[PDB]
Amino acid sequence: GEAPNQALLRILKETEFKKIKVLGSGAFGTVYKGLWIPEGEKVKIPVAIKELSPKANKEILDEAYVMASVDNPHVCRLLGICLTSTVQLITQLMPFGCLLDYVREHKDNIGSQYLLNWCVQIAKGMNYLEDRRLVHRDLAARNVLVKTPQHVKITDFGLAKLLGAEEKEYHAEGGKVPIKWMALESILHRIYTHQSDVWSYGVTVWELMTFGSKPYDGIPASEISSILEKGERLPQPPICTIDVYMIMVKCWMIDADSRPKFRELIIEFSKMARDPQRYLVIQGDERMMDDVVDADEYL
Ligand SMILES: Cc1cc2cc(n1)-c1cnn(C)c1OCCC[C@@H](C)CN1/C(=N/C2=O)Nc2ccc(CN3CCN(C)CC3)cc21
Ligand SMILES: [Cl-]
Repeated sequence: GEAPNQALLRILKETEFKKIKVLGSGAFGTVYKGLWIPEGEKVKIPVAIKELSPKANKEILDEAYVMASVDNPHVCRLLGICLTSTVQLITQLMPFGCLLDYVREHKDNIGSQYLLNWCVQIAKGMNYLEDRRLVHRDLAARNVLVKTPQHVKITDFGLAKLLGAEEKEYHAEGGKVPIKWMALESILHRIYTHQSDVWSYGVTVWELMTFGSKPYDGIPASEISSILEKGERLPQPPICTIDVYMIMVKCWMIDADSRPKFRELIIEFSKMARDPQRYLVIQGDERMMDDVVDADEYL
């Protein structure tokens, strides 16, 4: 049926690391900044170190499995794991943080060119996950990280599921789920596909085009299903021409097969990125150590 996953899982010694400071803490757990210094290789690699009990070790290992199986410039790659008391996920340090916080903080300095390139890059990442038969199930602006303002990558595979065999849906059970980003069929029937990731892509783009507004702000999660059933959608962001908003609305069709595919999202946003100010109208757009090696260059 499917192909052998010959990915390599790299077990990193704790002595090869230097935790430097806490970057973030919350529901996921704790993320740290640090430096990885492999073996006697004269190299220092900036890394993010993530900790989430046997349940915690199981779930972080499921995440390590997925991240070790992806290799794409717009997906965060696993560097390895450290087998301490609690299992640590070691990944590439993304120095500018999550894109949600980035657009909120740099609102008045984000031009149409960046907004549309980010849409292209996120869609490339998602189309790659689709190539690997991976449904993310948690695409959102908080889960896109900023390597540089010109280069973003999808992260957080804690909900990601590998469609096997010839299966097309992933039928989930209970568990906390981000209601305001999920397709209507996911809310109602807990069915997840690449096309339900497309819906979340549309909410993510809306997050970017509003400079980090909260979807359905004020509405609790339990009415989302009924609001969506009435035909109500997120509103048109002020900077968005009808060309861009129409793309988002198509991501929110009831019929999942009517939504655009990620490879078509790449094409459309890529055409719009060639003439950004024809598609987004933003005020003032036109005026907007020695041995360190980035993980993307340590192969
Ligand atoms: C490959 C990779 C890299 C990284 C994380 C993950 N994966 C990952 C995977 N699953 N999950 C849940 C993950 O964590 C995401 C949640 C926290 C994150 C924003 C922290 N964070 C960070 N994360 C990673 O590098 N880099 C950061 C650089 C700077 C700052 C300072 N703030 C910036 C914005 N404002 C608020 C000022 C303060 C915070 C940073
Ligand atoms: Cl939510």
